[PDB]
Amino acid sequence: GEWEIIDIGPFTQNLAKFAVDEENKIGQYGRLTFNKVIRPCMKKTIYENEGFREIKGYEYQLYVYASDKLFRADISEDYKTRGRKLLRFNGPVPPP
Repeated sequence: GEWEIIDIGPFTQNLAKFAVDEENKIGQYGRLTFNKVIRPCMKKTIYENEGFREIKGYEYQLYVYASDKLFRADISEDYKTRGRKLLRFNGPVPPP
């Protein structure tokens, strides 16, 4: 329910590589290789209680160049398990 912009350093690079790896498993456009993550990187924090504040998890929304094409990837991350899932991977999209 709450959003912020985060940096595009190693953490974000790694998330984008995760997205590329997960997309390559479903392979609905051949096999891709990670080039770069670009700004902006959005991080949504999902809370138990619009009001109350235990964090349930997150979503990251990234712009990722892979095999020279620009994609929008959304990744969920569960707060308790720390487990991540590729939610969607759409593109080519225009540059933000």
